[PDB]
Amino acid sequence: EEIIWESLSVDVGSQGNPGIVEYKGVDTKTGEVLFEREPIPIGTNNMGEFLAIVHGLRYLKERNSRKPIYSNSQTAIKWVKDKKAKSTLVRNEETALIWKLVDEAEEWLNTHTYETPILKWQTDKWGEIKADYG
DNA sequence: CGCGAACGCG
DNA sequence: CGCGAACGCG
Ligand SMILES: [Mg+2]
Repeated sequence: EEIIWESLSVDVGSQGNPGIVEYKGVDTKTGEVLFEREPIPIGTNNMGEFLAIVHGLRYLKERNSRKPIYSNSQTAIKWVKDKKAKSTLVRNEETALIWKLVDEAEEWLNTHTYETPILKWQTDKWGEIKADYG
């Protein structure tokens, strides 16, 4: 399998797991930051990766782009394809925001179609994903 | 740590 | 028994 350079790559910046979650989507070729989510006070890395892919799908759909999305998270890719985020994170006041976003992302997936291929970034083959926070 | 995948009680 | 409940990464 070869890299598709005309694509969007996403990744999460965590401060702990669970912990603060942010994410962004970048042009795989140029590194241009296409969208970002400001720090969510608490969530899991998996939840953040799920949100990042869905944000990417919504971004690409709005722009009518056929570019694929790369994620390094096999778990998040499965959740998006299942249209179900199987997170174990407790639902309380503290986690209310991350769960609101996850629930809304699920709702989006269950009420829309999309053409974007969702591909696994292979770090062992290709190095860091372009959206890595470093 | 959180994920998916791989014992004990009825 | 046997059906659920309870390691390997990144
Ligand atoms: Mg990540």
